[PDB]
Amino acid sequence: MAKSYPTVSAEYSEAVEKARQKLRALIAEKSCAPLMLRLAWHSAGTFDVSSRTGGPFGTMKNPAELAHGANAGLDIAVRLLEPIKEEFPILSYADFYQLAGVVAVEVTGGPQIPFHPGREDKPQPPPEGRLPDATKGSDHLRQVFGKQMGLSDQDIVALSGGHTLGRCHKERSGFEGAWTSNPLVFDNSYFKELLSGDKEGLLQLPSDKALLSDPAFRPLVDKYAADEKAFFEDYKEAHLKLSELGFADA
Ligand code: HEM
Ligand code: NA
Repeated sequence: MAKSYPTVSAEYSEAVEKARQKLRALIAEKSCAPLMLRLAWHSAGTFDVSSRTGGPFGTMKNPAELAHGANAGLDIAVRLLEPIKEEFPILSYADFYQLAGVVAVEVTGGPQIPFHPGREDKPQPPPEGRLPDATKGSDHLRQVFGKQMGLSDQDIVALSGGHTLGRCHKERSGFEGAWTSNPLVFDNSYFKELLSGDKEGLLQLPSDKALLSDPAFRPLVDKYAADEKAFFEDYKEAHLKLSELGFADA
């Protein structure tokens, strides 16, 4: 009961649904779901509960947030979606980019994540530097996901499984390569590749590897590697919370 969702007009709700359908077509047709998940996650993951700044409030449209080092390449995502956004002026960018993240998981075979409309577009981006550093470990993950975002250790491990989609690019993050052999399929392969150790053709970041040595994260890796259904359930709950940080709080 931690949420009290706002009431939106019937027209707002109709625009959400029509935009959802257009996003499902575009994201599938252009094979860009991993980029769109990263767009939604980088939009939301800047929330800091202590100041209630950041979070999924549309600020990735702002060129100054697009210029953050961690957001290299997301300008492509923003531009690819703008022709659809122009057809739905009633929608906030905040809702629109979180809807894109939800659709990205759906169209790649993942769980159906609930979506509640009504986020406001806020004028100021968060400061740069809130998002997790791929070179750091478990203490840093708990500081970012836990002390800033308010998310649980389970959420950290489940959300790291978003790396079942897509890849790193040398000109964006500077890392290069995919975590899985099927980077357009949302499944639990990420955790299986982590457990098997490194292999030719695939990438693991130090932040991925921190999940394996931590005594609280590791049992969750084990669980998700063995049980895709449990991974999908926990991923769904964690993505929902992430997509609503700072939004509709009771
Ligand atoms: C746990 C800490 C995390 C770190 C350190 C991290 C870091 C990174 C880095 C360095 C890249 C490469 C970007 C590029 O070069 O294009 C990346 C890509 C990606 N990240 Fe994360 N990430 C984390 C968590 C997450 C979460 C929570 C999600 C969503 C649930 C996510 C989804 C993705 C996806 C889908 C890609 C591929 C993007 C593409 O293929 O264009 N990651 N991440
Ligand atoms: Na995959």
